[PDB]
Amino acid sequence: GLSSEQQRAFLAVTQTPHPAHLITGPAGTGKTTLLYALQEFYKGRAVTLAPTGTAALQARGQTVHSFFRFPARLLRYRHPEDIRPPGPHSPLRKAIEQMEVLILDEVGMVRVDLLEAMDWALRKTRKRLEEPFGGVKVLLLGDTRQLEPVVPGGEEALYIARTWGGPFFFQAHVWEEVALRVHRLWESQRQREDPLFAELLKRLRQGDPQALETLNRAAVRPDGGEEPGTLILTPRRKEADALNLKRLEALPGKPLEYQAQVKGEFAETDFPTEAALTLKKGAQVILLRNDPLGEYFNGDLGWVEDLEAEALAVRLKRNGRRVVIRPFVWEKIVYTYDSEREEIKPQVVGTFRQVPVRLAWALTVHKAQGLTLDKVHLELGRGLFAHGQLYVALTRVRRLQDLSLSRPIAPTELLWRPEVEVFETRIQEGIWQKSH
DNA sequence: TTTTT
Ligand SMILES: Nc1ncnc2c1ncn2[C@@H]1O[C@H](COP(=O)(O)OP(=O)(O)O)[C@@H](O)[C@H]1O
Ligand code: VO4
Ligand SMILES: [Mg+2]
Repeated sequence: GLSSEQQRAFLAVTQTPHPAHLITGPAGTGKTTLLYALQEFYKGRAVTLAPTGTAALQARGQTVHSFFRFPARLLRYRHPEDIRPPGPHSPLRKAIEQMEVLILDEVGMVRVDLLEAMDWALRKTRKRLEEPFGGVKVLLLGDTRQLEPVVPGGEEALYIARTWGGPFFFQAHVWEEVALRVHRLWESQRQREDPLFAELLKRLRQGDPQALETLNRAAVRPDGGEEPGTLILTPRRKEADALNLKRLEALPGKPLEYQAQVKGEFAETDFPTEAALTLKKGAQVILLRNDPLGEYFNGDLGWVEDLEAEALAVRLKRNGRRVVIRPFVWEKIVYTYDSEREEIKPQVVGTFRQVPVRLAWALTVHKAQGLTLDKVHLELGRGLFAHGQLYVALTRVRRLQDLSLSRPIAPTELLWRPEVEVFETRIQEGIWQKSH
């Protein structure tokens, strides 16, 4: 059963014809758990999406990209080359046409161009350009104090700035057409049996510098990452590799190497996994691509069972089922700027073919947002770089005894986005309306 | 530098 404030948000969302709602609150307040109640109330009529694979599985839906078949690149505003409606007799078109409610968890990580593309895709497929999201009622859930959207730094960043003025979902132009009603949750549920830890996280969210000093004294334990049953989180992918390789070549099985084929321009900075990736039987892994046959998805955690030339078997954590993994192809897209028409054109400059698997004793903080973890050791590596990164790493566990840091954290390490301050200030009035 | 395919 839901809590009291969860039930108020349940009724305030399902008892009103209003088409746009946001349920927001600190990490672990029960937003995705109330999302489960919304899925039972709506079940056939609702589609549930999340921006990342891990969040999508945590919300028991799929990624936004996978549902609308969006390409994994910048979705220019209302651009036909990027937002293509489904076929005349496709299962997607009937899904979009029959759909009545769109639930979107972890909306804080949804970049503005992704949200505007959903708006346009729903309008175009339902043949209602007049109405935002094509008449679909959208239920948004997330926290803007958690991880900001991912914005690579090419002309992709300049376009987003020019078109919307920022990468956040609340900067979409559709909010000039609808008022977003805001429901707020406050009471901790993940940390409900450790109120002092919950109070600490509340103060850390407010930016308290003395809260950070109390955390540095209580939680800095360098060897925390070697205690059993501990998931390690890091800011960067390659820092996770160095940590996973330590636990990997400590396993008894025979190692097998999967060598990627790189074509054209594809820097190893952009590799989703290592070009020389070594696995062992029993290694803990996370899957990086969706199965066309639907047996596994991006974000699936599991353990290697068999290793052969270009095919490995993985036992999944999600359902205890055994799936077979084969190499996928990744495209590397860059954006060039025409001076004459003054437009950006995407272009493929390289490919990367490899088994879609990473070792998963250590993960990036981005792959952890939304998870409730039993034990977390945060390895800071070469520092934090994303707004909301530290706060997400700290709030995955239930009790402070389940958390440890590799080194103390300085106040000057902390990132604050001014657009998030402006947003979270106006939302306490209960409404978000983008003017002009 | 993190994500999506
Ligand atoms: N009303 C509730 N009663 C008991 N446990 C709850 C309740 N709401 C949430 N939880 C638990 O708290 C943990 C984190 O909650 P979650 O739904 O992930 O919150 P959020 O989405 O805000 O992070 C989950 O493991 C869930 O089981
Ligand atoms: O509010 V969270 O589902 O990122 O813990
Ligand atoms: Mg959640």
